Amino acid sequence: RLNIAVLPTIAPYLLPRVFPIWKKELAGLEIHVSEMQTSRCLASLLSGEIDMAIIASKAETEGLEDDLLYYEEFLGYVSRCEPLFEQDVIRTTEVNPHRLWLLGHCFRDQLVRFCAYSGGSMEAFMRLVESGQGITFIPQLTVEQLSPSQKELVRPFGMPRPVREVRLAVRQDYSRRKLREQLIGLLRSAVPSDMHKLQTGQHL
Amino acid sequence: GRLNIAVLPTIAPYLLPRVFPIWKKELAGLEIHVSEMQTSRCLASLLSGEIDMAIIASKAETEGLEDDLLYYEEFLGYVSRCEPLFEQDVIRTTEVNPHRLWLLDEGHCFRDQLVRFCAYSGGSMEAFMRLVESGQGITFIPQLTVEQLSPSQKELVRPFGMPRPVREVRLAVRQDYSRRKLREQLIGLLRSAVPSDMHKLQTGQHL
Repeated sequence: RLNIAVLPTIAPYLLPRVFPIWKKELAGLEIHVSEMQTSRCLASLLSGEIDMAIIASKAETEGLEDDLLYYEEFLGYVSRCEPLFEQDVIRTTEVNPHRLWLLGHCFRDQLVRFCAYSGGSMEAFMRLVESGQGITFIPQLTVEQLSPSQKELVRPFGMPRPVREVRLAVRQDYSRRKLREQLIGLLRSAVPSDMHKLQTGQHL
Repeated sequence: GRLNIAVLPTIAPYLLPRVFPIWKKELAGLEIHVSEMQTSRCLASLLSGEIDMAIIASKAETEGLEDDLLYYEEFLGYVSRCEPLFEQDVIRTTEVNPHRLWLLDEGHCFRDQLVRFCAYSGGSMEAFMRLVESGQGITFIPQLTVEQLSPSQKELVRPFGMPRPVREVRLAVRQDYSRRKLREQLIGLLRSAVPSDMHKLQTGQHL
């Protein structure tokens, strides 16, 4: 049995894709997902309670390697009552500070960088925008798991458009290493190929 | 004024979007901060003094906490196309198998009310709803959610068999507090933010 870990910002979008692959390509191994924050993921890889983690960054912590899986682009999610609804692309510096939502843990880190509700959860903000009040950002992978009436309510970023990088982070002192290779290959296989090679116009 | 309301993850995404537009108007000039938090942490923060009120899922239960009733919220099945329950128009409480079910582990009033009334731990609400949409498993969900669902999501809900289970949203604060004038404003207001049908326990409703 192995135990993979995942961040709330990736889990609900990746997992629905990956689970079937775990049944076919591996064959019955007691795998289970465990949702956890980016900071606790790392600490738990070190502590030994967890064996593997799909995280949003590199580790940069002794005793942890981290191999890259794929790239996932941030996109604007702009509510109906905004002046941005008219534009077809998010100008990085034409937004309003008194209506954006964000989560400390990898989502604000990349977005607040250039930019009354803390401890949030993706869906809540995503719904506020659907309601017609505010803006929030979203991982590209998610936009296609939206109803058609939902999808019209997204807008791409303007080049150079910001992007995060999902990666699988593990501890150097790992026993079954054979697997780390297997799992890495499957996870990259879980998402389409089109967002695996950094194209022109992506600068973190 | 600098009230701090708390909400559970199972209420925040459904109730909050309702209140905020209403909260801009009636409570004019108040620097509020809403914060998603567990029910146990809610109470633990009610006592410490960092937050004044919590929209919670049960009675307050524990000396020093009052709780006024807000509303009642019914659970519904959320069943994937590849489940055998899709065939029924209602979930018989005891015709489901625990090999394709998901839930918010063993804590908080999604599990608190359901395992009592019944691999993926440390769960997250949204993850379960989308996973079922993919075609793998079942999870149950508070009625309020269904009101924000498109036609394709809505097609794959199946209610509970009567008596249908229901949880109880309430507003909880510690007595030692000045602005009761406001707190009340809040109880009636939150009640006003939601549809009318969820104020009176209807017929075929339990807990």
